[PDB]
Amino acid sequence: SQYQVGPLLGSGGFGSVYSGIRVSDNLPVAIKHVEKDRISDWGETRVPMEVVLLKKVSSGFSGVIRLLDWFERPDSFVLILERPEPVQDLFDFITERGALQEELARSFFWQVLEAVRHCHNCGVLHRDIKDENILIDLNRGELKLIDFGSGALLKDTVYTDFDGTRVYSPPEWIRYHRYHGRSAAVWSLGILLYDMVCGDIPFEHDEEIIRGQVFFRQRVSSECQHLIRWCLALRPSDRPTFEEIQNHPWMQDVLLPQETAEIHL
Ligand SMILES: O=c1c(O)c(-c2ccc(O)c(O)c2)oc2cc(O)cc(O)c12
Repeated sequence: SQYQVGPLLGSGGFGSVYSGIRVSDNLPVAIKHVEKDRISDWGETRVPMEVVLLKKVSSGFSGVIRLLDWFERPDSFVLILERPEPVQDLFDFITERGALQEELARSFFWQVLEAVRHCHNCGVLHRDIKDENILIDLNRGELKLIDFGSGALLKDTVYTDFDGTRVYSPPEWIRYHRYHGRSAAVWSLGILLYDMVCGDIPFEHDEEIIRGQVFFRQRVSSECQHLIRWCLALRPSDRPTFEEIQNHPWMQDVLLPQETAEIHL
């Protein structure tokens, strides 16, 4: 009654997400439904961890989707979220346009880095960083992180649980069912960057992940290749920090989001 429901944006392991409008001020929103029995992790009154995590990051402005409100139903939780318009997720974007120019990929990747740092600084680990979980505000050139349904509170001890996307998961998970948050995040960022500049992910099978050998199907600069291979180092301790990523030569002279939209969008 407080929101006007529109068409279904998408569904999957995360639940069902509808387009909507806040009747109060015609604010475009996204309405996400999550069935309770399909929830594995809870936090605190007890709610999905997703709600806990979103609240920890929804303060201030950032490249993270904002949680505006939420409700509890008998068999589900309903999430009212920010909705950019016009919008397109990075997966569909790369699908339509193919591999992105490095200038565009630099801008996008930088914004993802800023958003991930924001989460970590707020005590939140996303655990499912990938193209499908990134929205593009096509007019402003701003990227937003979505779907914290597989995330966790950030800790410095080892994780033994994972329900993110396998082809983005690090070799230490595939092999030992153990990983640490930051180093595992950096791996997925390596997969993401490759996806941006090559138009597809580098590894499909478990053994390809374990081997960690990167082949470039597209013309990619030596500096970008180096950063990717660095992020995808087999030993977690050999992976760069976020600081080392953003101070990498390939990450210099990033375009502002608005410049990015004007030139590329
Ligand atoms: O605006 C959108 C939105 O906020 C989300 C979203 C947010 C948080 C979640 O936890 C989640 O699973 C999805 O999905 C979308 C999917 C689309 O195709 C288009 C959109 O505009 C949105």
